[PDB]
Amino acid sequence: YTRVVWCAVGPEEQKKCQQWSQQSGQNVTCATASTTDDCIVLVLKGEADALNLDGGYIYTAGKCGLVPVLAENRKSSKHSSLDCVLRPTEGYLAVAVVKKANEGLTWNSLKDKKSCHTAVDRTAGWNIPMGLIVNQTGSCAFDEFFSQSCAPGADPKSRLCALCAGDDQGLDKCVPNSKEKYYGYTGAFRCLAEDVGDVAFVKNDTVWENTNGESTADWAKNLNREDFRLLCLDGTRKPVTEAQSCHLAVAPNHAVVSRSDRAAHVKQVLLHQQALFGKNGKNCPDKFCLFKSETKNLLFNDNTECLAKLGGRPTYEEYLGTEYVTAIANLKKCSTSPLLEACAFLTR
Amino acid sequence: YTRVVWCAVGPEEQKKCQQWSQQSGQNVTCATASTTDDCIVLVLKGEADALNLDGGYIYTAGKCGLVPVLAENRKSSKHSSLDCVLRPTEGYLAVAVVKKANEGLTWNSLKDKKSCHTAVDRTAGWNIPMGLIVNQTGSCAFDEFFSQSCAPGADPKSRLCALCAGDDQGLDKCVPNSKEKYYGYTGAFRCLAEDVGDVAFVKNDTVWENTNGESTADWAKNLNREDFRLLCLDGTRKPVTEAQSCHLAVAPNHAVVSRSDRAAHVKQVLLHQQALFGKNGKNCPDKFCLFKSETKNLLFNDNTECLAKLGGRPTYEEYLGTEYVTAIANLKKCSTSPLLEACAFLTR
Ligand SMILES: *[C@@H]1O[C@H](CO)[C@@H](O[C@@H]2O[C@H](CO)[C@@H](O[C@@H]3O[C@H](CO)[C@@H](O[C@H]4O[C@H](CO)[C@@H](O)[C@H](O)[C@@H]4O)[C@H](O)[C@@H]3O)[C@H](O)[C@H]2NC(C)=O)[C@H](O)[C@H]1NC(C)=O
Ligand SMILES: *[C@@H]1O[C@H](CO)[C@@H](O[C@@H]2O[C@H](CO)[C@@H](O[C@@H]3O[C@H](CO)[C@@H](O[C@H]4O[C@H](CO)[C@@H](O)[C@H](O)[C@@H]4O)[C@H](O)[C@@H]3O)[C@H](O)[C@H]2NC(C)=O)[C@H](O)[C@H]1NC(C)=O
Ligand SMILES: *[C@@H]1O[C@H](CO)[C@@H](O[C@@H]2O[C@H](CO)[C@@H](O[C@@H]3O[C@H](CO)[C@@H](O)[C@H](O)[C@@H]3O)[C@H](O)[C@H]2NC(C)=O)[C@H](O)[C@H]1NC(C)=O
Ligand SMILES: *[C@@H]1O[C@H](CO)[C@@H](O[C@@H]2O[C@H](CO)[C@@H](O)[C@H](O)[C@H]2NC(C)=O)[C@H](O)[C@H]1NC(C)=O
Ligand SMILES: *[C@@H]1O[C@H](CO)[C@@H](O[C@@H]2O[C@H](CO)[C@@H](O)[C@H](O)[C@H]2NC(C)=O)[C@H](O)[C@H]1NC(C)=O
Ligand SMILES: *[C@@H]1O[C@H](CO)[C@@H](O)[C@H](O)[C@H]1NC(C)=O
Ligand SMILES: [Fe+3]
Ligand SMILES: [Fe+3]
Repeated sequence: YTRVVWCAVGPEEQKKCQQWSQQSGQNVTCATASTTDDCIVLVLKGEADALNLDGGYIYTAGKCGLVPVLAENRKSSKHSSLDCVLRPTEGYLAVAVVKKANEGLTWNSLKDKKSCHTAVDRTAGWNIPMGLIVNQTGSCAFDEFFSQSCAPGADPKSRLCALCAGDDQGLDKCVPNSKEKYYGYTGAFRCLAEDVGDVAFVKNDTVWENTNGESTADWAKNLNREDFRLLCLDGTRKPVTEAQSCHLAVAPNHAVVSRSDRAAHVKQVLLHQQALFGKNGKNCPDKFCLFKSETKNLLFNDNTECLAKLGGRPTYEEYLGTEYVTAIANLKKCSTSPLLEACAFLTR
Repeated sequence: YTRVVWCAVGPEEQKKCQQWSQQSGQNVTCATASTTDDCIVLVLKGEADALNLDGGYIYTAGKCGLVPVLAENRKSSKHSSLDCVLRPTEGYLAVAVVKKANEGLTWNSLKDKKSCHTAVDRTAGWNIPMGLIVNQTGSCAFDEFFSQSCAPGADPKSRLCALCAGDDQGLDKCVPNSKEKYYGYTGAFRCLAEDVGDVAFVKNDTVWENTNGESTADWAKNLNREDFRLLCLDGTRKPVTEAQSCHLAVAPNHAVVSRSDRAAHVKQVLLHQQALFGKNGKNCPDKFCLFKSETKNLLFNDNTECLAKLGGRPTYEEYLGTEYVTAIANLKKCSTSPLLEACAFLTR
């Protein structure tokens, strides 16, 4: 057991995994399934060793006995002195992004509006918002709070899989991988911009990245900041600029996970794989780059500087937080999750 | 589905039930209907899980398959050597309460007088008084025996909904919930106290708690118990102290009801929810008090110390008792209820 078996979600992520694998020298190899939940099943079964996961999926991974290995990190505003791999992890800002166009659409007016979702179970997309809606209404009927929505991974027939478009042909509509046109940070934000939904549930960084021609993608070229406002909890409406005083909650950074045994191994292999193929990687852009996927945030986020280390070797709880673990657990009192049911039965 | 969905009757029972979610972390959640019957419907459909019911509605919900789960229990009139939750439930005193000023008024002369009732189909407001009024005049014209009434739950465009005042702008008159000024125990007394009625059919407890400024409520502040008399079945009057000797019947205490498939889950969550927020609450009144209402008697009665366990999985017949059931049966021979007909076949 020297090779590291990486699970890729969907085919777009599989192509990038191939390259990584060829170029690594079989040092890192590929497994693939259609969803993140599926891939977390591969790691359990041991048809794979590791993948990078949104907090959301980490809770799940975490309940199923998997542990975090490295956390993504990105451009800070402090000590350039400290090495990226030792630079402390910041944690991203989950926001509800609307258009200034949409008059009188505050947080409290979201009732029966249209919504764009990264995916079900994800932090910014789903846990932070649906957490705060579900609690406030003291109702588990989140499935009925928005008139219509795009949350891939939700029931394809249901009204959360209304606005979801699919791929090139409109096949495999509302599947939680990149094949879905409105999937992920980017796909949800395209959704708000193309005016399919009144609000998007993505992160601060997503907005900037896809506004003011900071994006080669056709749909994001023209877009400008002032045509997008942030809903604050208290009820106010503020510009994307003021995300510090107008954000729903603080997200823990997309970590990598594995089984316990394979953690230390996976740690070493990755620290070396990123030294080779990272942003400041000898063989980047010489042969292949791991943190570049064509604004498709494949395997890792594109805004990822490196993968920093985890102080005190922490539990899924310790990493995510006691606050956000409480939030998820409550929201999850409202749903049945087969994966999370099975793991409970077979990690008692 | 860990969450327990409380069914809350009307928008004052909603505000308290909503909070209960927030301080229980969605361990408990809200559904709402206008009326108690509509709520019994939501528990049937499974759109909610449970609510607390006067024995009256427990007959209704029973006929429709719901089972009882936990009785209400108040401060004992014996030695509380046992824990409240194990202390036997004592019953409560259903009584005719007249003003003293109105001499010449007795039980024997109630005919053609105005009447106030908790609500239609309840135990103190209806099932005992009207069940006896029909008992003695050998006539099923309870719709006629009083000149007018307030009896929220009756036909809005009838005489039993004549005296009912509704809310603030007096809308939704006679709607059987706390938004109707003379709804329930409280309202039946406030009815008799604002002399819109010659009699009010409430329970012994109701008088002491609203007389001699044992209530901060403006109408109940300057009310004195010596301006009130209890009609017995001999034909005599008597003062609020002779209740044990001058009462119509002994009502079985308010219980929680749910589907048979959710009972043990509902109970577990409650027993512990009452431990956190009950009378001896870890968080009562730190965070939220389950047996204390901003208005009055919301979700539960405020005289509730704890919710007691029952005997061995009792049916609606067992918990109400073969007596109070045959008396209800005989009063319902004279008038049909939609929810009782629609369910008639489940018991037959
Ligand atoms: C919302 O998301 C955005 C990210 O997607 C955030 O905007 C970015 O802010 C970062 C802050 O780190 C910007 O990084 C810049 O990159 C330079 C690297 O060369 C930095 O260093 C320079 O400045 C000083 C010199 O004065 C020295 O440190 C050094 O010598 C160097 O020259 C810059 O200082 C700067 O940080 C990044 O460009 C921004 N991205 C975009 C697209 O504008 C934004 O903060 C997020 N908002 C919140 C509230 O979190
Ligand atoms: C009719 O209506 C009234 C309800 O509104 C009833 O009046 C209440 O009755 C009780 C007494 O039966 C009153 O409280 C009592 O106060 C005692 C101390 O002052 C309590 O403590 C004692 O009991 C136990 C003993 O084991 C211990 O806890 C303790 O050591 C102590 O000895 C009593 O337990 C008891 O609560 C109550 O204040 C009255 N309420 C009001 C608002 O006045 C009345 O009984 C009803 N009558 C009938 C027949 O139904
Ligand atoms: C909401 O409901 C849950 C019950 O579903 C409550 O917390 C859970 O229940 C008990 C507390 O009564 C906890 O168990 C206790 O912890 C120790 C240590 O493991 C255990 O050995 C004992 O059996 C003990 O009873 C349990 O840990 C806890 N479960 C989880 C997953 O946290 C909770 O109190 C309720 N919250 C509210 C706000 O009502
Ligand atoms: C990972 O792949 C690399 C080659 O791509 C291997 O790295 C070499 O390891 C040896 C001995 O362990 C070192 O002395 C060399 O410095 C490395 N070679 C180069 C060119 O850097 C490594 O063996 C592989 N590891 C695993 C676990 O598969
Ligand atoms: C569920 O939401 C409610 C508010 O809708 C949260 O409770 C409020 O938080 C404030 C903050 O100090 C507290 O003072 C009050 O208890 C609540 N507000 C009001 C108006 O009562 C509650 O904390 C939320 N639950 C979680 C897990 O965050
Ligand atoms: C009414 O009287 C009949 C007997 O004539 C009896 O079966 C029933 O229990 C009585 N109901 C009440 C409320 O007294
Ligand atoms: Fe995320
Ligand atoms: Fe009652």
